[PDB]
Amino acid sequence: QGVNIYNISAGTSVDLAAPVTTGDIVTFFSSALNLNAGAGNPNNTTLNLFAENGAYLLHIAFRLQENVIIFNSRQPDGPWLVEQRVSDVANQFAGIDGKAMVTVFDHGDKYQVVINEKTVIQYTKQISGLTSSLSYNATEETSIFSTVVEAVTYTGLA
Amino acid sequence: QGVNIYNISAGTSVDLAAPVTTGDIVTFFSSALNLNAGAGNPNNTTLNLFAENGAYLLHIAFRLQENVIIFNSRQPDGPWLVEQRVSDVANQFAGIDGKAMVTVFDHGDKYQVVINEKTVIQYTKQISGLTSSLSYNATEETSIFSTVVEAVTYTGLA
Repeated sequence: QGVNIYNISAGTSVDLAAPVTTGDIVTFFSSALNLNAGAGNPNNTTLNLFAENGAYLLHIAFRLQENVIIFNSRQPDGPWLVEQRVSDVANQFAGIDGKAMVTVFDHGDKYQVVINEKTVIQYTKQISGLTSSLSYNATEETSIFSTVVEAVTYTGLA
Repeated sequence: QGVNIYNISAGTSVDLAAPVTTGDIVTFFSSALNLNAGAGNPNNTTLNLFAENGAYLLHIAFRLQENVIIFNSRQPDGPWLVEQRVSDVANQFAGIDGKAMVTVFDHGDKYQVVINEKTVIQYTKQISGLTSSLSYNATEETSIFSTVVEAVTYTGLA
């Protein structure tokens, strides 16, 4: 039913005009894909889906030094739960250069992450609720994504 | 469930790797928005959703000379059915410049077109079926969209 667009600059967090609940979609667009980027410490780039209460419903990190994409969750004041790891970054982004896009479907119990056209994980949710906040911080000056990441949310799909 | 990406150059028509049936989504991205474009004859820009049989499930035209966005349908060898018109183009694209995006939801009986974040029409379907082809032709050298239009399809949503 609805389509929202957001310009998320590296380091920001935009509150959603409409929350991404079950059945909904959210895609992150990067007009750059720097996989040569220097040493990140630790997450060269993270993309998060928060709850109204700062709870990390999902944490998507990109670590080039560890050549791995990390997936996790955490209560607002709690500790990082059980990680997850998909190995070999560049190989997930193969297919498209110069740009990239990360799609996160919300299937109620699980978050399906898809990089470009390839599903990278069917991540089972640790924490729960509905996403009301997004974030895109480069935990070390060499984001594998462009200085700005567009974000489109397809909500009201139900 | 699935995410497909397509680079549709002005004048082309890409066959979908997966068809956009009911419940599915398809968004067109233009990295340019030329609303100053010259006289178009007649549709400065059209975006179509076809059936395997060349049937136009939906025709989205942009006419700057007529300052109107047209919506229609036609059998492969049939005539243009009952048109539809949303007036004042520039006003639909307000909100975002330099770029633009046209989203078409498929609600079985109706196609909801959304330009950027604004729903422009809840178009009731004349013809039926499922889309297997897309097209983006500039019916006169001054497309209001960039020379290339990315297209992302969110299918397998069911």
